Amino acid sequence: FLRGACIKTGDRFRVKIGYNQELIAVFKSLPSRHYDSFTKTWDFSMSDYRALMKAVERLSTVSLKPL
Repeated sequence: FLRGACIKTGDRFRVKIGYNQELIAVFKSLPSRHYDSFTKTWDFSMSDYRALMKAVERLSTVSLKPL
């Protein structure tokens, strides 16, 4: 099951799938974190990449494709 949201962009719209509680907790632990409230997307410095991937490997409810 997935919960997501439609995001209006002019006369088009995007469909964005939401995060979960665990993941957001990881996100807020990272010093370079940025949330885009328009796109509903989190981004980070590459300086936080290894830390993110390391925290997520410990979460049984999240799996992320490495860049």
